[PDB]
Amino acid sequence: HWGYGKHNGPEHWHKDFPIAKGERQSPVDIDTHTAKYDPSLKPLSVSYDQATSLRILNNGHAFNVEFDDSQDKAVLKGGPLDGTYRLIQFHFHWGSLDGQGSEHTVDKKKYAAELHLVHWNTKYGDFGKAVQQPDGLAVLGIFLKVGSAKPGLQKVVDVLDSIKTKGKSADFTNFDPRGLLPESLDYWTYPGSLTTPPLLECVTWIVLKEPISVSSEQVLKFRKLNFNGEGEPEELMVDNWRPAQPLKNRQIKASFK
Ligand SMILES: [Zn+2]
Repeated sequence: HWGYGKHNGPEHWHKDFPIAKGERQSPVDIDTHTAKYDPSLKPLSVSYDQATSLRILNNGHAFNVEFDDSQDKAVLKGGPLDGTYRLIQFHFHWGSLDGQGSEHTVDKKKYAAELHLVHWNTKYGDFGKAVQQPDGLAVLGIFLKVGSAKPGLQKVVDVLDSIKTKGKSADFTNFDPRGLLPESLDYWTYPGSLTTPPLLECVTWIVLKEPISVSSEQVLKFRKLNFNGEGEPEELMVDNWRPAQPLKNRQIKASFK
């Protein structure tokens, strides 16, 4: 029964998930002045042309857009990564107000939301095995700011009414995740964790420098989702973000000067 409330939020997670206080937890603040440019980091290779979206699910903490990950259809490679990482799902974290919502921060700045495109290392055969490995996952993190609408997001926004409450799913085929990517793929990278329980320390984080813009109407629709199931007391799905964790013995690397 973890969540984001006063009684079960991030500050409580360590009681069930002691790794919450571990050595490579996420998110973190990205101090831009202290990140080191690593000229040997390769451009990212985002290969989403053959992506097969399947479904959208309200899981009680976010909504996941799920993909067919039984073949190499939508993959991430390059950058800091060795090998091939398959897209399994994406989801967002967002706030109750435009001035908060992101998990990572940049020089302590919070964005309105943050997109996580979750990928697993094919050498481990499935997602459940991958999360047990220190190089099991690669998560592409993209900040959202409120301004102009993002046309490539609208198909997501419009289905949200069909998955208002926990446990609801809807068919969500033919969605192209390339419509959520900013122009630049410049990034920061560091080793970290899942930002929700079980908080496993299996993620190579790749956080893009350039945010995408979404409209006030689009983010407002995120905030009309519910944490609860249908016929349970309505609790708006807002502020589903974990705050920055200690960096500890990690260095954040930048792909760009
Ligand atoms: Zn996430």
